[PDB]
Amino acid sequence: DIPQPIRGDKGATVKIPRNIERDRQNPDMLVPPETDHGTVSNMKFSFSDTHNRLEKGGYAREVTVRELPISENLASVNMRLKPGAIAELHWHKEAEWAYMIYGSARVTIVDEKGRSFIDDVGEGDLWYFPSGLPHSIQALEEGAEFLLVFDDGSFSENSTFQLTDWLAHTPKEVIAANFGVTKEEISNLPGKEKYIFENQLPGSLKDDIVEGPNGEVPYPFTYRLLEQEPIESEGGKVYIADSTNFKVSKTIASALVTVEPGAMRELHWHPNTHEWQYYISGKARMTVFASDGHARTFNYQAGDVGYVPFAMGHYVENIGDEPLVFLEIFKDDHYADVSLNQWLAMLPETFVQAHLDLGKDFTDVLSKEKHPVVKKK
Amino acid sequence: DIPQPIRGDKGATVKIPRNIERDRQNPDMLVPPETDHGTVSNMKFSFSDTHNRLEKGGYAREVTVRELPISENLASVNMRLKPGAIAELHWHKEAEWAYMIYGSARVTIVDEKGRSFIDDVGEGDLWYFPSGLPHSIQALEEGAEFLLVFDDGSFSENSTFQLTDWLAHTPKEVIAANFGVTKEEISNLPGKEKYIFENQLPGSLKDDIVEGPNGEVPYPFTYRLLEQEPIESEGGKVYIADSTNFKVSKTIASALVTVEPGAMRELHWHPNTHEWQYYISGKARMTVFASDGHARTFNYQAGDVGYVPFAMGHYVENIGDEPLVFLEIFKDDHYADVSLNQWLAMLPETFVQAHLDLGKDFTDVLSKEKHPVVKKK
Amino acid sequence: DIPQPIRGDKGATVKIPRNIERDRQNPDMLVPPETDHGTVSNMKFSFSDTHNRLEKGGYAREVTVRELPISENLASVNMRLKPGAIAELHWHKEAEWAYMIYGSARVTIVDEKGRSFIDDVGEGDLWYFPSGLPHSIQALEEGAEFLLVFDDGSFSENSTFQLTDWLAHTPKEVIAANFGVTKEEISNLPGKEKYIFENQLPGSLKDDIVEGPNGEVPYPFTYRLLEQEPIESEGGKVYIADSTNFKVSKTIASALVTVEPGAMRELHWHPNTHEWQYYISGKARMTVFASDGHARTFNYQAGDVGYVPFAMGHYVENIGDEPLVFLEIFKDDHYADVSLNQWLAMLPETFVQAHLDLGKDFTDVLSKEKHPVVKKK
Amino acid sequence: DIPQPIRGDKGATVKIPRNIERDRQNPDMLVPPETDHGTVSNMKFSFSDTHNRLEKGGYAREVTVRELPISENLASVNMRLKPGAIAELHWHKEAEWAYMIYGSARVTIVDEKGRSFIDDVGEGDLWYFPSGLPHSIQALEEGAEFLLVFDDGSFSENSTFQLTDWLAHTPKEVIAANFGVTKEEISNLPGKEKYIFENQLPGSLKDDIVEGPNGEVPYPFTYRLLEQEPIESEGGKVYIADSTNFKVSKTIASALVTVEPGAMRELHWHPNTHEWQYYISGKARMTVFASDGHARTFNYQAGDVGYVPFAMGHYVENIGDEPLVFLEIFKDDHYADVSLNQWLAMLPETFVQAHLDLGKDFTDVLSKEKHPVVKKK
Amino acid sequence: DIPQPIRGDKGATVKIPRNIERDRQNPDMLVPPETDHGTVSNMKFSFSDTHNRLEKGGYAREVTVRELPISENLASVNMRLKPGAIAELHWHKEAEWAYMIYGSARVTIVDEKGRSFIDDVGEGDLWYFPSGLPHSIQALEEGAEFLLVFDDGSFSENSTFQLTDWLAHTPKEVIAANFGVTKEEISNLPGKEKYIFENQLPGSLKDDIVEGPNGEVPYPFTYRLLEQEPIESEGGKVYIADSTNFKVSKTIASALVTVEPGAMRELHWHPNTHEWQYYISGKARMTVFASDGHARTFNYQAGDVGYVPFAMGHYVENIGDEPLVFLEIFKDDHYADVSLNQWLAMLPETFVQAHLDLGKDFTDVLSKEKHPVVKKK
Ligand SMILES: [Mn+2]
Ligand SMILES: [Mn+2]
Ligand SMILES: [Mn+2]
Ligand SMILES: [Mn+2]
Ligand SMILES: [Mn+2]
Ligand SMILES: [Mn+2]
Ligand SMILES: [Mn+2]
Ligand SMILES: [Mn+2]
Ligand SMILES: [Mn+2]
Ligand SMILES: [Mn+2]
Repeated sequence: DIPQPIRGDKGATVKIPRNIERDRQNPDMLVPPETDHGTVSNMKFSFSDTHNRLEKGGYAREVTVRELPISENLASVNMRLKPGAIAELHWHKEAEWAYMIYGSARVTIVDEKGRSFIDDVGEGDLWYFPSGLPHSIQALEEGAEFLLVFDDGSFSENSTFQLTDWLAHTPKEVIAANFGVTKEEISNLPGKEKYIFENQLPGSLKDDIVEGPNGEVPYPFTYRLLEQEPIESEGGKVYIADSTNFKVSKTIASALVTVEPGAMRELHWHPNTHEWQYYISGKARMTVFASDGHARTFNYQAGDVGYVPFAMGHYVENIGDEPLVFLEIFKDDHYADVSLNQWLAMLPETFVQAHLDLGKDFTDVLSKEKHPVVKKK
Repeated sequence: DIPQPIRGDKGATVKIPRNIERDRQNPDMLVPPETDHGTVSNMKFSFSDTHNRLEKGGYAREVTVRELPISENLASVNMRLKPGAIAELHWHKEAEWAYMIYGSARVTIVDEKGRSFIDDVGEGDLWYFPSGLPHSIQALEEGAEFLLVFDDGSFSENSTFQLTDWLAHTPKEVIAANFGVTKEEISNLPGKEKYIFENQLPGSLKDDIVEGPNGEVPYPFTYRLLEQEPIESEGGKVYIADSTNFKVSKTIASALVTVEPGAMRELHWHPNTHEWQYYISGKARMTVFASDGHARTFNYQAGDVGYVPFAMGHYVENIGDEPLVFLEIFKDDHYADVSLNQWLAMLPETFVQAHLDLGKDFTDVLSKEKHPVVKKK
Repeated sequence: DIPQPIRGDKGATVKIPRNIERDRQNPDMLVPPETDHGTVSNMKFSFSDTHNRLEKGGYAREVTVRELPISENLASVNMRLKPGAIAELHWHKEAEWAYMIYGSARVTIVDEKGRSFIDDVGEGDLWYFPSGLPHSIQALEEGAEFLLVFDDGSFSENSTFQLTDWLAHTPKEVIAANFGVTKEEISNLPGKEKYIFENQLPGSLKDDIVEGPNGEVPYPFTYRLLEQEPIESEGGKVYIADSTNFKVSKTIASALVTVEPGAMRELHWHPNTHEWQYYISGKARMTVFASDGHARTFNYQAGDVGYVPFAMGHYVENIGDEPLVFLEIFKDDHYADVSLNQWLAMLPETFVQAHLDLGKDFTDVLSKEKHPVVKKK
Repeated sequence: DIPQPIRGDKGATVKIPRNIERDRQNPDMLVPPETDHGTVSNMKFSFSDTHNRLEKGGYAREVTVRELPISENLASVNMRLKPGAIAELHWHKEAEWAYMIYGSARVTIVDEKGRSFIDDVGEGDLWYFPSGLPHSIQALEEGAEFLLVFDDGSFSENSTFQLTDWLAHTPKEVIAANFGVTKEEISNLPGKEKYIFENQLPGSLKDDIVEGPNGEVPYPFTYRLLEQEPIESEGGKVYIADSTNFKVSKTIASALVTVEPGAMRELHWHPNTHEWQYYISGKARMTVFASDGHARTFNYQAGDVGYVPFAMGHYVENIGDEPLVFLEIFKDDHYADVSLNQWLAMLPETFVQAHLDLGKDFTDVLSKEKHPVVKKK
Repeated sequence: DIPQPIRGDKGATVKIPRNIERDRQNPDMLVPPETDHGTVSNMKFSFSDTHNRLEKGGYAREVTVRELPISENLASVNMRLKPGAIAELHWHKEAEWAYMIYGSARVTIVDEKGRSFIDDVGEGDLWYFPSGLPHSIQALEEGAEFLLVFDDGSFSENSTFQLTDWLAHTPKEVIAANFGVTKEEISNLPGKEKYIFENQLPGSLKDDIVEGPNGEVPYPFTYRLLEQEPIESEGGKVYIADSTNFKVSKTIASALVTVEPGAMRELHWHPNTHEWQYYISGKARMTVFASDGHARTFNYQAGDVGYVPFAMGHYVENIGDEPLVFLEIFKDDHYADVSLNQWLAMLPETFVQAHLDLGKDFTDVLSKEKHPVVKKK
């Protein structure tokens, strides 16, 4: 049918030309809970509503502070590579964090002591490249599509330095002097950046490993998130990766969350920092509790970025038949949450009762174990 | 079918879960012109992607700097009233400008000399309420749905002062003293705001006109935009309303633009200030030329807000079968544009030729008359 | 007695060491109306709580953004001169506005065309010196104590340029060259500023008038506020001085307000800009209505600066036996207010009734004439 | 008598209506040392000059950047609870630090691992609640009045999240799903926040301790400041509590200072960060030395907040007959000071003499041991 | 010889490697007047110390806020064109003001009503192009070198929109539709900007004038500054051009100043706004008096930009044998100054004497006529 912003005796039919397909995706925005109140900033933006930069060998589109202004500390890139295609050797002002959603890829990175790291990354794997360290991505046989997160919301063209772009704007005589070659031996250098470019598939990973006088890097730059044992509860799983287990990831803590049909990520908040969200599949709604009687509900599905400012109360409820899969991202050295249930469960029962105007029949259902995802009884 | 971000040999199929209905609405974002280049801020946001505040008698949803951060100087409200329903007497820090898209309404406003203005507004009419002057809107027999524009992008709950809210937070003894009544005579005052509320239809407009010791207001607060003679050209019309014809509208200049199927709003820019857009019906694309090799194309349809920062080059092309109807809004005392065609038409032909690397065959097609909307030959 | 923050069954006795004399001055702050709600910035500061700069011949103390941070656009100086004492010839980045509260003084000012203005100012007179134009103040036989207002809240030592300070930090050879004199003829120039200094009383004003080749100034720099006919109403008078009557005062509009015992400055707001207040004598309370259910009541007496941010609702009620005398100051070319009474009086009565949930018995007491000050019936 | 701003031959009698009781409290502001010079921001504000929020069971008033703009990093709340009364379970964006000035209270706090801490706090005890961790305060038999300090000067209503407010703006169906209950079992939930509310006295502390599967917290959230051995010197004591002894207090370092009649907190500065002051009882003056010939003297008594910007020179002298008791507060993991005496005492004597233009008769009185508080010889 | 920073018994020889040629150009910076005191921002920058952008047909180098951070409101370009060479048709966010120092040029500009202006400009002529209006410059037979001033200090690549750059980043199909041509008829359009490009000399100015349906522009865009009668005084001339005589120049007021050897621009200040300076030839020193005992002397010669913040006291003294020629630039609709001499000359003589501690022998030399430039008696 045709949705209308009516809730009981409130609201009215839309009477001007309108976007029906969007209203359908936003049932809880066109028809908000009656508990929503006050000005709350937009916490929702679709990658689908951004310009897609297409190159020979793939593409990349971004969600930044310029699209989603609440997220000042974090931005993201959706990047795709065809098989063998290269994200040209480069470096960033920001640290880079990544989730491999589709395919596989080979990454290189050399650190500030000349030590190198070359590894293959598959679906559910992460990498984290500390700011300023140069790296690359090349897709294997299947290609690769992955989500990148940068720890500055301002990420732009000015955040990225490209190998060939550097050389293109360096005097030919300097380059020649820097390397001990003639200017002729380097006249074939590219005139502009490459960015993404087609290439033959690499060979085996062991034939690529470069030996060096400086040692192996002390900590790997990749992590196998789905090979960990997840916090498994009633209606889903949660895999955490922060600087306590994925050592190099000092500025990005993360959790992959799976919410079964009829389940929810429980009511909680984060006592450490802002949450940045990516919705990989499924459909959700979330209400952000913004303090002082302010609360706003947003709708989410695949391709959406979401956001919860520091310490605001929230939940994320699956409102579809598929499983709901999303990322929670935090610019911090650690994951942390406080569970509404567990909090209240560890207080004297009559104290909780005096607060809530409810009886023993409520407090008996509180649990002292944190269940991040719960199935509807 | 199923769109893919491919243009010739560039781009690739999307491989992760995605928003197909959005990709379909954004053909030129998923598959951008090859002429687009560089970082350009988001200039596009749908009212459909905002929380709708539903009340008994209507609703109101907003697009502000918190949704669309490029637009710092201007925000907007989509407001709907059921028949007889009242937008409670109130005032703003911002000036308010409005387009009646559907229905009709009665407005009141009293100015700083105690003079009052009560008028009815119909489809295609505007009003403009200078900052701080109190006003109201009540819908007539058909109801009313209209677009409001406020001349600060920061518009929020803190921009609006409500009659009953004031009285609710004023000591009862003060109110009584202020009016010369007992506290009992006013115990029935509402405890909270009304905002929007159901009410009986007003009677005739002449029975509402209040006579006063202070005179009629020197300039009306409403304007009949569609009763003007429009600049009519090949593929559409343009009705302008700025402070030169709609006198009270010192901070908002505006034009209603109609672009027939197969036509476009020509390549132009605005030498005075930023453009803010509302897409009433139809489907468009626009490329914003951002200087220094930066350009980004956006897609638009009914319910979308658009934006062109000061002096950036643009056009707006109808890409559908319906007519394209949009508003151009400027926070200024005047409308102004420079036409790429007319500009070049008023320069020596060989000068233009030396610039463009083209011949007499091009310059012969330039016109010295400004045609804001052109049909594709 | 000893005040306590108790209102009915709310609040409690203070139990820690406390400032009793302050609590006594703040009855409505220690015990706020029950209608006050939410965070509202401090709108109250006493000159008594500022460092007094004492010089031979007088003193000067200031209230600025650094004391009262809400007032970003306006600051003030309380300045005192003993008889004959001079506020050393100087100039400011800010425009200067002044109320002579006590005594009399002679002012000089020379404008950008070399034209001079020398006049005497008495109690209730004003002056306004446009930014950057040099001026002086010298107290007559009685001395002089007056309030200065500068149209930047940031006013500081860096706002003021002093005649002798300039010459003290200009090379002696330059000064000599500038004037056509020897360095010896100027060795007696002061080594530091004077700021305020003792001096003999001037003679008659006519013997001081300097004739020049450039004409009289087109508009006087002083104004006799109390010689105007005031808007006189039931419980007080109001004398306005803005750029419409006091021509040179382009950036400062002002009103002297007198509220008799048992009267109030009515419920109103200002649709143009922020209000800055100085309480000359008497005792007041005011509630600032800050929108969205925010309101805070402040207490005022002689020596206090007050403030009402743009468009916020307020009233000012005399809560003492003496008359209440205060200044309302606006950084604008004009005074403007909207009266709650007059506003509602110029709307259809049943409309007002539908808003307020009250009957004909209320609307009959509304008046279409603006009475800025009302006596309690 | 009646104070006047006269110092020798400087200054003059006040001639306009004035605040005598304030002038009396500010002897060194109305009549500043002759050594004071230049623009120095206000470093003084009384809680008495703030709006007191009264609730059933107590009250709370605040001093923030909006009252005292120099203190951007720190704000404070004066909070009072009647016996048994509860500061409703809540959490903050800021870390919270507290001094129990009067009475006693029970606090709860649950940390990010589900571990709980319930303890009683008495006069001279502190607590520190890290940002985002939920907590409560309930007053015991005597009630409780205490000073809270938050490590952001911007503290406002938007800093606090309340248990019942969250639930009031969360969809009833979500809450029910989150807990595994029917909507009926929770229809009695409060509709608005509680904030502070009357309640029966708790029982014994041991009967409240909640056991849990997660362990005891690794570090207590309270500290017995007055049970420490203080740095005792001639004219007073100083008890320090920073993150080196009160482990959890990472963002707040503090010292309780006692200055006997005729003594002073010596001339010193802080090489680490800004100082924030609360004057619990007694009367002081302090001169802040602001560099480059800038210095301003302020007066303090019970209820005043004071402030010394990073590294500025100061002393705090008791100017009354009672003992002077104040708090020094630093947003840092450690307390640190540099003593003018000890500094000079550890330099070669002739070096110090060459600097000060004084002899062996001065340097002989320097001491190498830091005496924070000295009695006037 | 070899300069040293010694003044009497102050300073010392430089002992580290140093820039001798710079020290020689800065006698009053290496050896400042003894009257200079305190922190004053840099007010001096040489175009010689900026990167020169060289193109086929000329060059252009800039001084902006990024070079000279005090000048936030104004920036400048030094631009050179070889004979016949074109500054490609373009437009700016900023208004543009220009002084033709060498050669001659033809300018075009079309305004917002389609009206065109084509004129030739010679040495000492100005033009002013209002923001956003498109224009061009082409050098005549002699070439042309001129100073451009833009009324935003932030001027950068993002301030300029270029004709060919626009078309290069506009879809070919849009351009074709916009003009009514095939895509083939426009395949020769340039792929990148031109910026500056070689070209044949134009013919006569009358053969270039384009007639149009819209009328002549109401006010010319050029001005013959040196054909005016200058304010001629003892040691030099001053030609003013502001919006009172050069009508279109609403945002830029200007004066060309000539100071003979042994003369100076007198001690004065500007009561309206900041001064921006360009030193065309000669050598100067200036002391900026910054208030509150702050003053700093700077040295200037050909190619230097100088700056005096609003209302600061200054003079500009020729310290060389050639005449000194500089521009004074103000972002305002009018030129205005206050003369130290004339100011004091229009005050009662004994008043001036009481201020300065000097006698009739001084005041007798004051003049009531403003002489902007004075020769050393
Ligand atoms: Mn990267
Ligand atoms: Mn979360
Ligand atoms: Mn409105
Ligand atoms: Mn446009
Ligand atoms: Mn002054
Ligand atoms: Mn007012
Ligand atoms: Mn708390
Ligand atoms: Mn200290
Ligand atoms: Mn230009
Ligand atoms: Mn000047």
